[PDB]
Amino acid sequence: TEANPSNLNEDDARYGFRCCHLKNIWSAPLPPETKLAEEMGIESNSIDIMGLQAAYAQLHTEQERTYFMQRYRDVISSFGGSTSYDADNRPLLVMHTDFWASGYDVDGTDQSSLGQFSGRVQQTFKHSVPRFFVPEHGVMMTLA
Amino acid sequence: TEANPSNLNEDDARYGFRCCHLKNIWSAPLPPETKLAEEMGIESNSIDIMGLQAAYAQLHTEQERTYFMQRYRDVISSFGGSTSYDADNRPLLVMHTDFWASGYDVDGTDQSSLGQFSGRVQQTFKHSVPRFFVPEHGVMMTLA
Repeated sequence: TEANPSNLNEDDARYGFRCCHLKNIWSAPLPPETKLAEEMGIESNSIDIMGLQAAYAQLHTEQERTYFMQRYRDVISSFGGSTSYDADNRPLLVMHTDFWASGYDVDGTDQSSLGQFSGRVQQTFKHSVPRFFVPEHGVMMTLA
Repeated sequence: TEANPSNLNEDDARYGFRCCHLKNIWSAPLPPETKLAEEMGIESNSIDIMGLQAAYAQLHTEQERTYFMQRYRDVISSFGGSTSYDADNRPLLVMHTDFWASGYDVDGTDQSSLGQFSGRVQQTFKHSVPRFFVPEHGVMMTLA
């Protein structure tokens, strides 16, 4: 929530924010506040089995939310409904491309560099956005 | 309007005159003397709406001229007429070619140059003038 580009720090402002590593077991853990146990109160000597039933149901709603419905839009999708991008002010994703960056090695050829190599990665790529209709004034930003 | 090659300065005489950068917003501005307002006198308390009408018309001729008819030949074209190249003594353009100059990179291969590159631009090109009839003695100059 920085208010001005001037509230950003050296690195961020010049290179952009940092993003998440590709997903793996250690970089895609369940949200840190994930419940590991759900307590349910009980009268000194008895337990309301009907309440216990509700308790679970309630928990279920809580979990679903924590695990994958943390964003309003996703909760509404949960019900089988939908939301315009104006509903939560989300930028509209118009096109997403992804590709691997490969290249070649350069062979060292002098007395000491003979048998050495330097990797030069150089990948060509196309990123094409199909004719899009702009309903209101604004910006079309493309990032990498 | 230099009179003799000897009136030219070091750089010009050896390398040729300088030309305009490719056209862009900052290198193709409307001629510096472009009108930003056109005044029209008016009697102390009234304005001749008929004059105002003429005033605009007159302005229009002035603008058209400033914007794109600064050369005699272009004004005459404006009327849907034409002018020989002898009319304003303009050199006759016989052929105009244009192309991009690309090349390749040379890979550095020794201990310190390994992983370095040097751009060698080398472009082949054809410039062909179709059989032209020379009506009077003169010169056929080709420049780049």
